[PDB]
Amino acid sequence: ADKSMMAAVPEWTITNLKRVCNAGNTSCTWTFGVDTHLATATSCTYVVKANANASQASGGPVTCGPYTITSSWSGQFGPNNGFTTFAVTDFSKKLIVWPAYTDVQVQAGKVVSPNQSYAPANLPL
Amino acid sequence: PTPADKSMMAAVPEWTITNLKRVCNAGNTSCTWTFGVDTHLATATSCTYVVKANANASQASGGPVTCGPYTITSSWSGQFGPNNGFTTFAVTDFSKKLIVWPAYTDVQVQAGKVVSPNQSYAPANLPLE
Repeated sequence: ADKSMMAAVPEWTITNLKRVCNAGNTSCTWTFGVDTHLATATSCTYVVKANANASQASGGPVTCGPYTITSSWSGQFGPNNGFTTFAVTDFSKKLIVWPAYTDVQVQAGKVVSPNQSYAPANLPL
Repeated sequence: PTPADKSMMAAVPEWTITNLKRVCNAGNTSCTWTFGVDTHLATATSCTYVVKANANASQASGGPVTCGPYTITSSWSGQFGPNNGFTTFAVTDFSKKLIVWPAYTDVQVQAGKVVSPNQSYAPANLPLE
């Protein structure tokens, strides 16, 4: 009866992800790859800017390869639990994933390890 | 040595979003979304989620709103043009550290139509403390 929106494809792996913010936290640069395991991986540089707290700001849309990427941060669970969610959409495939990283994971500017993978969903555009 | 890549998909039944609809007021300054969240492990939770704006509440980000065990936010994107507008919810169960992102096109929900069949989504782990 229900319709699963999960696509029958390999999980997309977000590779070598890191966040580096400048001294004033007015710019944060996220760098990562998107490896679908079905095509050449795409390297992404994704810059978010704000007058203050760029680490908390919503970003995009940015186009990287076949992907349209946005992001948003949530402090809904308090500051120890802040986390950023990306929306990574391949319009041509009508597929989307939402990689979500806590501030704890990224705050030192070190690469997140292990790389994390996510099951894409169909977006019936 | 390098740890193997890690799937964030939890080994749980997909959460089904039931009877989803959106009703907006005449001026589109407030939209009320109603739906259930059925995890298949407990009675489904009936939710009411209101998004307000000075204009275009159907395009506005909303939340956080608490509905039972869930914390819900939403955002809208017209990145692909207005015919392809779509809303994405973030539905988190903090206690379980699980999150899903149901996403509905503007076509699906226009005029208060109920989305059918009900759509299900695989939750991801969110490594909160």
